[PDB]
Amino acid sequence: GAMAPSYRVKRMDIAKNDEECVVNAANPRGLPGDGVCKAVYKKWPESFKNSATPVGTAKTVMCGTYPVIHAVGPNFSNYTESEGDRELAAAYREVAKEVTRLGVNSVAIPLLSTGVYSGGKDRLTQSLNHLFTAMDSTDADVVIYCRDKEWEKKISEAIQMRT
Ligand SMILES: [Cl-]
Ligand SMILES: [Cl-]
Ligand SMILES: [Cl-]
Repeated sequence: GAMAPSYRVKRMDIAKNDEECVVNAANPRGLPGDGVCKAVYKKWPESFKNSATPVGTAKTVMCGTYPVIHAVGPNFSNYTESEGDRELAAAYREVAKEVTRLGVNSVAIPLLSTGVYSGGKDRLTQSLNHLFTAMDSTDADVVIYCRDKEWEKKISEAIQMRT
């Protein structure tokens, strides 16, 4: 575990993280995809061997000894708000189980379902609150990765608010 488990946010490519493992915002078919998933494919292509997994689940594949946790958030284009919210919560619960099983002291994590799976809606608060619900009981240092300057400020404020 980390000595004083923390949350932090950084505005940079998650493929350049400084943590002991990475969460990929994956598609269910294990395809290279785009956004986070394509950066993750370029950096850790060996981790896409048998990475296909259903919506609401996470599947870990090693790249060398570096764990890539493929977490499949719902595409809100296809899911109802209600079912999508349930599957987004579930994907983060499965990430917490994997992070725990792996025994890592730190994890790099993107906000699931906030990009091309957002169904055109701002889901910063929805996705971050599900991330907190899952990860609060883990003792890994969590480093959240984003690309937008205004998102960085809002994520930082939400972390600081809980103290
Ligand atoms: Cl960068
Ligand atoms: Cl997404
Ligand atoms: Cl972002």
